[PDB]
Amino acid sequence: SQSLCAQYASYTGSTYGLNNNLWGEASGSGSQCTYLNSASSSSINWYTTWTWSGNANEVKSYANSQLLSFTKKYVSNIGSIPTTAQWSLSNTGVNADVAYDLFTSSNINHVTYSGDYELMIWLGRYGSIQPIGSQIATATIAGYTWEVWYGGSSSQWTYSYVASSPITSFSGDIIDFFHDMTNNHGFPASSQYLIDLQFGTEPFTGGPTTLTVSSWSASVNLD
Repeated sequence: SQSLCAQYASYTGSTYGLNNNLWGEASGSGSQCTYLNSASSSSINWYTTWTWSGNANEVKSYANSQLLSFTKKYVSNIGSIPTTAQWSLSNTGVNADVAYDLFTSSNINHVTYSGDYELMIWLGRYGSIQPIGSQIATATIAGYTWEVWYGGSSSQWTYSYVASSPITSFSGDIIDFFHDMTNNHGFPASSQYLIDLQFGTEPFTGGPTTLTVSSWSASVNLD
């Protein structure tokens, strides 16, 4: 039932971590704590409460649960990345996304907070915020239709798959998004290690609001 309120307060479980991760706090005024409900080998259940004001265009944080227990492999060598997210947001009158964040790198010892590539999956978008880059496609994946956004620079390309209306109860295989990137956008799966897998929320402004993640899970399975 632990409380993570400091800027970088974290919990390290056997399989999952939880991070308050107020990385952009200097960008505005407010407050945010993240709370472990429970963590097991099967899943993690948590919530985060926040109020942020100022610099409407700057992300203030990315509180997240994180899969700690997986081997870094080339994306081409990953058979499946099954994941589930069951969540709700108590106050929708905010500017925020609710999103998976993944990074890949050719360098297996790359910092895990960025990469050569970034894949985000926005399960929920509140307020007229948009991913990095521009929308370049639409795709049907995991039984839903996504706007496919792409942008960044040479040092990091970000693919964002964006749900129109919130998917508060999600199950899918993240590898299908990688496949989409590989088959349709030339993503170099066989020379990029999956180095990070998180789920959480990027607040811009609004609140108080609470994101409750009653259940989150992921694993990275080899063939």
